[PDB]
Amino acid sequence: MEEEIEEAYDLVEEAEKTGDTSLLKKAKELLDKVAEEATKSGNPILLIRVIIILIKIVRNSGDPSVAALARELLEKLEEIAEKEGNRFIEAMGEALRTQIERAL
Amino acid sequence: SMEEEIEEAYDLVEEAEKTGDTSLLKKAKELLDKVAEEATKSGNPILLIRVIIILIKIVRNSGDPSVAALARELLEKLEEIAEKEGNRFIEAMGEALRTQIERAL
Ligand SMILES: c1ccc2[nH]ccc2c1
Repeated sequence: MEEEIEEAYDLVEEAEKTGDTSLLKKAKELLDKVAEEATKSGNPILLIRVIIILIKIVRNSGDPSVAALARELLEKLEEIAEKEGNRFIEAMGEALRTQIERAL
Repeated sequence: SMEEEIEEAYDLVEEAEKTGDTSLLKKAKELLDKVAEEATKSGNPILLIRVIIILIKIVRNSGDPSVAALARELLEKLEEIAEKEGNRFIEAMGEALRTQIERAL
């Protein structure tokens, strides 16, 4: 899913530079598919990548529903980190939680 | 080697904060000095991130300026890796950790 996540990041940047919201629509379709695979495989690193792009979207638009989705995925990430006993992923999750709130 | 030492450093900071024994913070910073140098040579961004996370924890519990100075030096090294690799996700994780450093008292 490396190709899709990098393309999604690219489209988020192009959408903000051009104002073409159809590109943000496409980016979000890519992000949904990556999120679905991350959640189905319990992959915290993929989730972190999705969350990072969602935060970018929230900075650019202030969309509360995108913020809500990012918070949803952060809870899922913290669940995986606690399940696996990885305190560092847990701390990253908390550092990203701060970034969501400051982006609103 | 490095991962074990990192886990021990994190453990010692938790033990220091649990007991109030600041000599364990000292030992953790010693371990982190050694690992920070190893992880910089490995080029492994995860290991750098783990070390920075523990340094942030120590700054909050002690305020030690030299600990914060090391965290900033490693955040610079982490950003160089991100640039070299074209990895915007490492860049974003570095920025998120830098916000935490800049908000310590
Ligand atoms: C991001 C942050 C911390 C981490 N610890 C192990 C993997 C990993 C990824």
